[PDB]
Amino acid sequence: GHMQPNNESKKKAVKLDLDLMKETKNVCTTVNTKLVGKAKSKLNKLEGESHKEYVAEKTKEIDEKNKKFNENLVKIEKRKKIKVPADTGAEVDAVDDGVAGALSDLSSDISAIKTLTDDVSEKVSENLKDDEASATEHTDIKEKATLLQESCNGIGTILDKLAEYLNNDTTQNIKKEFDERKKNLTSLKTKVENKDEDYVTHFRDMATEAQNAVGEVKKAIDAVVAHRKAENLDVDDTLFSNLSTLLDTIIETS
Repeated sequence: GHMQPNNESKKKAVKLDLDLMKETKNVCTTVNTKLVGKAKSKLNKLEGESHKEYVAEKTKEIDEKNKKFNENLVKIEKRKKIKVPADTGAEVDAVDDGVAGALSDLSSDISAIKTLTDDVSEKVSENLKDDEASATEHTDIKEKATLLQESCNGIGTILDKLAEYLNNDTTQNIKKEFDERKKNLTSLKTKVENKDEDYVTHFRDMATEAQNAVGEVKKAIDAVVAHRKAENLDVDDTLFSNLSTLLDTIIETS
């Protein structure tokens, strides 16, 4: 072994990195498609001629990032097939070292797509009247609530798979908390959809709930990062950094 402490630990570690990346990219692909849709749909709220430059440039960035994100899928789906165990030569798919940079791609494209769509949402607000702009906030609040729900569903699934590797009291507390909080935020997300309820305040509470739950998951991630580092197992802090920060970026709801 050069970077192989033990193959048993390898497959477990790889399973984590695979499930974590998998659920994250599943969320990202969903987020991208939903936000690209939202962005283009809200580009239809602008006057038109007045913002034709804006619509063009932003559509350009969308298409550029779509081709980039769509090739990145084919990139993050890559595995290196290695021989495990080394004796028999059994074919195992390992995520690969380059995937850290691949997450750096993803995180860049996804953070941009969000901020791009956020820009669109702002520009709608300035094209619209105070009343209509407030309805635009209502519109943001709904989609950002949805974005938060989307991310939290994925986050919970990641947490589940993560909690398998380091099934301990700590991950259980986090998972209990996350489950409670998940029921809470799912209820609040439903309240946020009704303008007759104070969707703004419900969003704020829901967001705070999410931050609590997410904070605990983030803490669980760190604990598992530390756990593998503690035994000199395959962990790249930078990989988890891109992951956790993109996690923060998707859950960050403008």
